[PDB]
Formats: sequence, structure tokens, C-alpha cells
Amino acid sequence: TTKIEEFYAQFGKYILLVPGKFTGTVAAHDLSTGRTLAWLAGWNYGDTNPIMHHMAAFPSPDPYKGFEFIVNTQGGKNLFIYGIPTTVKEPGEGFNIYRVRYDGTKFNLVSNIAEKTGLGLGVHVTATPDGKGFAVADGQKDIFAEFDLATESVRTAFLVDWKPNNSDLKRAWLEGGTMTITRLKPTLPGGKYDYTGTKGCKIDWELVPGGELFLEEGKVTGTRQTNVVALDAFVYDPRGRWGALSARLPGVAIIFDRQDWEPVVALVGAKGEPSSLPVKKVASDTWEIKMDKVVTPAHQAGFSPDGKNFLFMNGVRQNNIMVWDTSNHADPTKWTKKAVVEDPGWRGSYPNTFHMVFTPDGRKVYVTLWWPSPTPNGIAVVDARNWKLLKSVDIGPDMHTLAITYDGKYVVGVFSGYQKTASGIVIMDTKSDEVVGILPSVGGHHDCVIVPKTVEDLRCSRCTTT
Amino acid sequence: GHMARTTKIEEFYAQFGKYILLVPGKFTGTVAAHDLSTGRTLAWLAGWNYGDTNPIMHHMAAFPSPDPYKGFEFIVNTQGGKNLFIYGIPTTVKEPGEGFNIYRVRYDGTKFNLVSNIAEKTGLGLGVHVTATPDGKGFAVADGQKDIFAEFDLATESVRTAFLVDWKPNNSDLKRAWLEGGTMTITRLKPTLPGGKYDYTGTKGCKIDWELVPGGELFLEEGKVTGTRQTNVVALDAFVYDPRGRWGALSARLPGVAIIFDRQDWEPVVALVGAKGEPSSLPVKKVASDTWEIKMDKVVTPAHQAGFSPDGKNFLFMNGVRQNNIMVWDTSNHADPTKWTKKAVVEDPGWRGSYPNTFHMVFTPDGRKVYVTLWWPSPTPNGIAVVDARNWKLLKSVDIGPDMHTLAITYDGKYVVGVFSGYQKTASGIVIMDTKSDEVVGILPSVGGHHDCVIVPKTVEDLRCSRCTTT
Ligand SMILES: N#C[Se-]
Ligand SMILES: [Cu+2]
Ligand SMILES: [Cu+2]
Ligand SMILES: [Cu+2]
Ligand SMILES: [Cu+2]
Ligand SMILES: [Cu+2]
Ligand SMILES: [Cu+2]
Ligand SMILES: [Cu+2]
Ligand code: NA
Ligand SMILES: [Se]
Repeated sequence: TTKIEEFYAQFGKYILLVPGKFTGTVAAHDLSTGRTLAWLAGWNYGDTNPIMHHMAAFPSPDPYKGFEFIVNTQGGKNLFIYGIPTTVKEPGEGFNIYRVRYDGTKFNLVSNIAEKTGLGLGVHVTATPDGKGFAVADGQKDIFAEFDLATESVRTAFLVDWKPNNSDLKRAWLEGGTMTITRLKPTLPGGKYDYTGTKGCKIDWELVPGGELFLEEGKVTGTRQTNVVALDAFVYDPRGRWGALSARLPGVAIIFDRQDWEPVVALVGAKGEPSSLPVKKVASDTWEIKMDKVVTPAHQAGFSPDGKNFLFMNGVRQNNIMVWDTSNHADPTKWTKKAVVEDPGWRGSYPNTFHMVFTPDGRKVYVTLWWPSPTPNGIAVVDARNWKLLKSVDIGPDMHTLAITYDGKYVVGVFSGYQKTASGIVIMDTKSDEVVGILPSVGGHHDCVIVPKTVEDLRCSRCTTT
Repeated sequence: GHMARTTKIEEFYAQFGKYILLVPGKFTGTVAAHDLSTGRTLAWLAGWNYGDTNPIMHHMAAFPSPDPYKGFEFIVNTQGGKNLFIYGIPTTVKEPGEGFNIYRVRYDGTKFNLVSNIAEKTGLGLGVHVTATPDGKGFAVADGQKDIFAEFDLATESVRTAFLVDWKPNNSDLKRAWLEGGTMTITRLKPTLPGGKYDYTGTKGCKIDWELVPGGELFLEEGKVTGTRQTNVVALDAFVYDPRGRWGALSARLPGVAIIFDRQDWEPVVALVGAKGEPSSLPVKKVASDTWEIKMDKVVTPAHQAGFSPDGKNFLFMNGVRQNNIMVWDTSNHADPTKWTKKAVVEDPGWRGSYPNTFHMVFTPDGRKVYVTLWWPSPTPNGIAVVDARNWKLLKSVDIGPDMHTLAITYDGKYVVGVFSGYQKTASGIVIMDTKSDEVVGILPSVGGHHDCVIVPKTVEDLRCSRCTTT
């Protein structure tokens, strides 16, 4: 009695790319036909702990004929944080960064940029606005780098360290401290860094949502637990020049000048705190930020497509969407707080607002509402002119990332079952803000992207927000 | 006017009723259950998370559950060793994991739980077809590198019987080792290790270093498959069950024979010979208390997929490559399989080349139609043949996509659900066909290399058209 053709025909020709987290795979699906075009399983290549984590794809003149993307993995004890009763004793080290190319037929594993450069980074991957480079951060090592895609080389890498005012773990961020940013230099032959695999870790796994409390309460193992800032992502100003490096635990977004590779200002997420803190150069490769206190952690961070707003989602101790007027492209030290999105139903850690996507016209922003089991996770729909919550919709357990078709007609999200229960791809019509359907997905995905065609598409892909 | 309005998927899924589709992923290393009523994947498990470093998740069968949404159980097995190297994935792994695990998995209404590894306990590492017994209380696994099969008790996870099958070729030259006939020996095995354990863990016992891939039976003849006992292979595939009980048929790809076993005294009783123009059957000769022989003057063609119809009165065996057809026997004589005779053969002019191979199947519960996949190597689209299972006449053939494997059917008979698998590298999907109109109603995405799929049954009557009666 009913065929699926009319459901798929509504979407136009877009390709959804997903990593699978504990499944270990990456896959591209054709939204016009329902077919999985291609997939790749990391363990087939001898990666024994292929926790396929974050990714971003580059503009392709015709994604159907071919496209390329970066996907990274985590490793070590990250295998142990989702309650899977595995007896594995010595997990694969992980922290790979894979370049993958779809050739119209299959995926090709082109290179391991982590092996090539020495930097093993496991958290967010983002494409630069020109589609010619990409960044990866890691929140266990607190390093990030920007890479040149053509030469697979490091343009810059930085370490970020916390020196707490109070050495007591419970009080290590609340009572403030000094954040030190160091521009790194390779230490090994051939210009290679020494951070492959688990090397450089301050803590033995990435913090989960609300994890900051777990860290403070001594539930996370590691050799440098009070020196962690939990770098998350380096998201890009669509107008060029600037990138914002999110630091979860101090709740700061450090803005970098990508032309001379120095930090220029620190935005402070918490409501009631100043717009920003100055960055002080104290040696030729070293800068500091002094914080008397840290009111709350923050996590999701991103620019609107026009680059004139920057968002940072405060979580745990405060719970809201902080908005800065970044319309002055010349000078980020003048970026200032302009609005905060709040709701009576949003307090403390959950929901955690931890991924977003804007409409291409910048009218609305869709934001994930994450909770631990068993509260239903969903999508919040925010008016992004007036900065007000419009609507919330329940989807399924453990909601992760949101992408948008480049015509702005459909949001496409993924939920991931905490790596063990229900999972799926969800598609929401941006006119009605109603779910039109869910497709099956064998994935624990913490990411998803729609393969972009132009640099303009990146403005609402994995470049400007995570 | 092509984009006049939004469409919701609800009506599409509502038509299927409450059925749960399970799939293994071959090179993806996963198993997953999908709720056809909502589109949601209820749960999945990735073998590598548990320390299985070569989880080639190959075949599975599920047991009847009074409410699959609240819980069910299934068996899925794996291959291992150099099987990782045979689908053109350019991995540089040097020493792949041993594999050949047989995992018992239970869905608890929320997640899958790995309950046990039957292969570790019994010492039988077997990596080809898994089939549920008709009572839903046991299962069989066969392996086509080691040429062994066993039936297991589910409750005790113990081995009820295991047999080796070996080939002694009349002509010792690989190229003619089957064509010119030979003797097949069937041996009832006895465990050799303490704890009543067999000595066939991992790759141990393999005659060839990797499986004969779909369509690839004759690669061994051509010198393309390495191994220590190359010309002694029969490539056992499946033990499929008579739904009337007592009998099971053991398929042996390279001799193109199905050996009928009596499950009540564990002895083979007759060998059905697949090839068109050859006799319906050959006798089995007992030559020692634990040993039987079948003698063949020639082997005309290999064969692969096999099954009984739901009523048990027809048995099908698919000849492939040197002939592509569906061979059908009249099995209506439940008392004596030595009287089972060929009664029809489905052929088609479009099937005269090397490919397509008539491949996996599923019958309608009422027995009136059987659906049979049509396999080809890249790049020809694979499809589904709709066969009239009363007159034994091809009715229709529909193109689906690359590397089509198994078919399942909702148990009210209304939809066939199949999987295609991209040769572990290109397009993959779940395909759903309406059995009233025999049209494809849609494809859903699938991250899978699946060579199997089942819909979780509620009763032993449902097993008559699940992974029990046919592959
Ligand atoms: N039997 C198989 Se693919
Ligand atoms: Cu993040
Ligand atoms: Cu996420
Ligand atoms: Cu994540
Ligand atoms: Cu139109
Ligand atoms: Cu088979
Ligand atoms: Cu198959
Ligand atoms: Cu197979
Ligand atoms: Na190491
Ligand atoms: Se995430």
C-alpha cells in the first residue's frame, strides 16, 4: 500500500555522513534514495579501538561523484565509559585522524594525519571556511591544531593548561586560576610532534555532559586532573580571520587570530560575568588569562552564518545560551554580550545544549537538548533574531548533532542510544518544526554532516558550530 | 509541482505491522535490530568492543519470543583469519584475529546482552550458516572451510552432534578434483579435549585459508584459494530443517549435494544430487560405526542455497555457475527420504551465463510463492526473482542493487524484507517488497555487509519461513 519515494523526494539531493562511535564505522547515506552509498569499518584496517568520533567534510562540486572528509577516533579508556560490560584489559590507543575520500563507488582511506604529523587529537574536527584546512581539538590532552589539507601539515598547534588557585580538586575551577596558552613546536625528526596515541593525556577519558562535576568529585582518573581545561572545539568565524577555541571547564572561548597565530581575547560564558578577559603575552610563545573564579562550565560554541553573533552554551552551574555581538569583524576585543536564552525548564546540567545548527538565512538556530537516561532527549528551536526559545520537541535517547540541508528546508539529527539502546536519524521540516521521520541507524554517532557543495554551505556545516 | 508539500514517513512504516528486523554486518563487525513500525534501531552491538579483533559477523537465527519488543534471543557467528582479506578492502593487517565465534545474544527490551560464546565452551569454531531447529530449542551451525557441522542444545549450550565431511577426488589435479567425481566420507566426531570439548577453536581445522565467497565456488579449482587440504574440500554451507521434524538437510557446495540426516538417531540417510540431468539422489553407505560414504562418478555443477517449503513437501537446492537454476524435490513422503525425487526445475534463458546465481530464498507462509535473490558480481544490479511455488515457473524479476543477499518475510505474509551489501565497500540497504503486488515499496539505509537477516519470530509456526527451513 505505501511507497517511500514521496518521503525521500521531498529532500532533494543531499548526502548524510555519520561516524558510529562504538560501532567503529563511517557511512554516507543518500537522502534521495534511502541507500547507504558507502561505509568503512576502522577495525578492518587494524585500528583495534576505532571509536569514530567527530568529522567534517569539504566542499565538493558534485558530492555524488566524490567528496572528502576528516574523521577522528578516541582510544584507551574511552572504551569504558558507556557501561558496555567488556573484559578488554588493554584497549587500542586510538587518537587517529583519518582522511577519507568517496570516489563515487566506495570510501578510500587516504591517510592517517595523526601518524603523519604526530598529533593524536580525539575531540571536535572542523573544516576552515575556505574548505582548504581543518582543526582538531582534544579535551584530555588540551591541545588543538589547524592543518593544511593539501599538504597534510600542521599550520599551528597549542597546549592550554590550568593552574588552579585552590589545589583542592573540588575547588580547582570554582576558585579560579591561570590559564596558560603555549604555541607548540615539534620535538621529533621531520617536524613531527610527540603526541600520538595516549601520549599527553591529563585525564584518562573525555568528560561526559555535566562531567565537570565528576572531575571535581574525583570520579575521573588521570595524572593531571587539576590542570585540565577540557578543550572542545576550534570553531570558525565564517568571515575569516578568527577562530574560537572552547575550553569546557573554565567556561571560556579563546579567540585566535589565524593570520599571526596568537590568542587575542577570552570570551567568558557565564551570565553576570564580563563579556571577555584580556590575554597577556608573557613569553614569545606563551600567553595567560587570569580568572578570579569560574562561575560555570560551558560547552557548545559557534557563529551564526553571517558571523555577527557568537553563541556559547553555559551548562551545569548555569544553563543557558550566551550570545555576543561579534559584528565588528576588525577587532574581537570589542565583542560583547548582547542576549541570553533562558527557560524555566533549563537548570543545572540537564538538559545540556551541546550541539546546534543555524538556518542558512540565520533566522533560527536548532539546539540539541541532551539528558542522561531515561529522560527523552530532543531539539529546541530558537529564534535567532530575538534570542527567544520557540519550541522543544522530544526525539529519542541520547540526542547528538544537527545538520541542515543547504536549502534550509530540513534539519537532520542523530541519536545514539548511549551506545547500547535506540539509535536513529531524525529529519525535521524547518517550516513546521515537526519531525517528518526517523530512519534506522546502526550508529552511536556524536557527529553528522551533510556533504557541502560550496564554501557558503560550510557556514551551516561543521565549521562554524559543532 | 514536484515539491508541493512535506511528507511524513508514518504511513510507510504503519503498513508493515509490529515486526523487528535483525541483521549482522559482515565487515562492519556489528549486529542490530530495527523496529519496522517506527524506523528506529532498537539496539546494536559491535563485536570489537568486547575484544573480538576480527568480528566478521556472518550468519544468525532468532528463537520464538512471545513478545519480541520485550525480549528475544538469537545466535550470530563470525568468521576469522584470512577471511578479512577477501573482499578487496586494502587493509595492511598482517595477523588477523582468529575469529570463528558463536555468540548468544539476548535483547532485553532496551539493549543487547552478550550472554555467551558457544564456540569457546564447546571448542567448535564454525563460521557459516546458523539455523534454528523447528521447535526453537536448538540450532545448527556449519562451516565451509573446515567442512564440519553441529547441532546444539540452546538450554545447555551443549553439542548434540558434530560431523566432518571430507572429499577424496578421483582426479588429484585441482582443476578436475570435483568434475571427475570422488567419494564423500561423513564422520560422526567425538570431542577430544577435557570438558567434552572439541578441538576446532579459531582457524583450527581449516582445509582452505578463507571461505569460498558468494559466486566463487569454482575459485578453488582455479588455484585462487590457498589451503593445506584444497582438493578435500566440500564447502559445507547449511543444515536446513524439515519443518515437519526428524530430518535436516546438509548442503555441500562443491559436490552439489544435500545430505539428509535423521536427527533422531544422528545418521545420514540419503544424498540428494542438485544438478539438472543427474539422478534425484545417491545412496549413503555405512562403512564403520561412525562413518558413511557417498560415491560420485562426476560433479556437474556446484550448488549453494537450500530450503524446505513451509509445509515440508518441497525441497529446493540452487545449482550455480555451471548451471543456474532452482532444483525442486517432492519431499511429501515424511517417512522415508530415500523416496524423495526431483519434481521440477526452474530455469530462465536470462540465467544461461555464469551469473546470475539463484541465491537465498523465502517462501510465503501459505507456500504459494517463493522469492529468490539473483546474485551477480560487480557491476551488474542484483535482484529478486518471484517464483510460483505451485507450478514452479518464474513470475517476475526485479532489479534492487549491488550484492543482494538474504530475504525474510513478515509472518502475516505481507512483506518480504531483504538486504544488499555493496561487496563490503559500495551501496548497501534494506529493501522491502509488497507480496500482493510484488513491487518494491522502499529502501532504508543500512550500515552493513549483511549476508543474513531475520525477522524475530513469535512462534514455531513462524520459523517455517525464517532461518530454520531455508538459507
Ligand atoms: N550463504 C551465504 Se552468503
Ligand atoms: Cu563538544
Ligand atoms: Cu554529541
Ligand atoms: Cu562525543
Ligand atoms: Cu515542482
Ligand atoms: Cu550459504
Ligand atoms: Cu548471502
Ligand atoms: Cu556469506
Ligand atoms: Na603507547
Ligand atoms: Se559529543
